[PDB]
Amino acid sequence: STHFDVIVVGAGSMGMAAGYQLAKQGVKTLLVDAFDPPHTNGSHHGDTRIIRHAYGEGREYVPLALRSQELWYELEKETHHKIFTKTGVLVFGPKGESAFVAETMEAAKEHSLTVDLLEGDEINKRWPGITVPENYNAIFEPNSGVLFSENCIRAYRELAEARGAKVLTHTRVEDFDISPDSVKIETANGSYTADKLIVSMGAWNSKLLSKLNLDIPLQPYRQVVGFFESDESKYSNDIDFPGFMVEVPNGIYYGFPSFGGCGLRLGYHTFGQKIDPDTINREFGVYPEDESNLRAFLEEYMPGANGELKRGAVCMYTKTLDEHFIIDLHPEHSNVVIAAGFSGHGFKFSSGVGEVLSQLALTGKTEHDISIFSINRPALK
Ligand SMILES: Cc1cc2nc3c(=O)[nH]c(=O)nc-3n(C[C@H](O)[C@H](O)[C@H](O)COP(=O)(O)OP(=O)(O)OC[C@H]3O[C@@H](n4cnc5c(N)ncnc54)[C@H](O)[C@@H]3O)c2cc1C
Ligand SMILES: [Cl-]
Repeated sequence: STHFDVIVVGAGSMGMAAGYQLAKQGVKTLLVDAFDPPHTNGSHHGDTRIIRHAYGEGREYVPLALRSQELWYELEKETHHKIFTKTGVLVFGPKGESAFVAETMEAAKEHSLTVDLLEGDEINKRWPGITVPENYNAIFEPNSGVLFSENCIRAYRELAEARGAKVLTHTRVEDFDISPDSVKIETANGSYTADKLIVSMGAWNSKLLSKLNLDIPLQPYRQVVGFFESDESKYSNDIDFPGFMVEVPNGIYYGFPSFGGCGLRLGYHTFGQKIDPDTINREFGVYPEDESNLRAFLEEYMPGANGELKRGAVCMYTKTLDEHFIIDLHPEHSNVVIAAGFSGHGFKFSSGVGEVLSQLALTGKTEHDISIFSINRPALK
């Protein structure tokens, strides 16, 4: 007997922001999740996420990051959970040998972002704790920083519920029935209908979009993150150790200063195990790689951070072939909105994406172009 204006399937990073957008406008909204978000089975746990603005992956990302950033400052104001801490973000790599660093430096120049440029010994003088060869260069964004992604979800959820959004937890959606006039979901806990549907199931999008007759290659990856006891006089946020995303010989790594004395957190970005989200092994340390790829970085470039392993999390990316997101209406149903394929770099945009989703759902359009996220683009395959 339960008919909603909008149903959101998957109330994680994207879905919970979308639900908050909709509920804020008095849209009667049901959010359905396989768990009880924020949880540790998806792509949003491990405590912290980088947001940075000098986004070389495409010009369209730059305004989405800056809008997202403003929206995270707004969410900070609205809630008692902590959202954002402005640690700055350091990008470094070997000079002339890093398309990532080069593209980062261009987007900054091209969008007039405020940034510092440094190189070689300057990097280690500015942040003791960093040890790079004298041939490395860097670009520091002083105004970006670190999101607390689980708090962001919890905040969006509390605020959506306050305005009347319903969240059906521990309920896996199993199928979809889409008419021109409604949408329907089927679950072990019952069926629900609405005018509009947003689909944002994170890694499970790779198995479940076929239920909507779509065939999009989406590869989920096993991505671990470890938290290490650290020299606080070098890696503490309080001494301006930055968040970072850097390129070295064996690939790209990301990480976070120590907050509250808890330990530097680090992740290896360019490698992960190909997995299925239902059979992923979420134990940190089951492959020797989990800890060794991270120590290999630490001992070379951040040796005072290479302490006892305090904790590891196992999390998931869901890549498209072009590593761009998919944000678009279903091509055969204008009442179904798809958010998928965030490719290991979506969380920072999740506030802005929630806004864009809520617009697609309510109007079939959004205020700025979004064509690089087209579900009909050919490089998706
Ligand atoms: C280790 C790691 C570090 C990262 N670091 C960064 C970073 O520093 N900066 C950054 O921008 N991004 C980062 N990312 C990526 C970012 O976290 C993801 O791109 C983003 O969270 C994707 O959000 P989502 O809503 O698609 O998925 P999720 O937040 O996982 O949400 C999808 C939801 O769908 C639910 N669901 C699944 N199946 C069903 C079903 N059948 N029925 C109902 N519900 C279902 C799941 O329970 C889940 O809650 C990182 C990711 C990882 C794994
Ligand atoms: Cl992802």
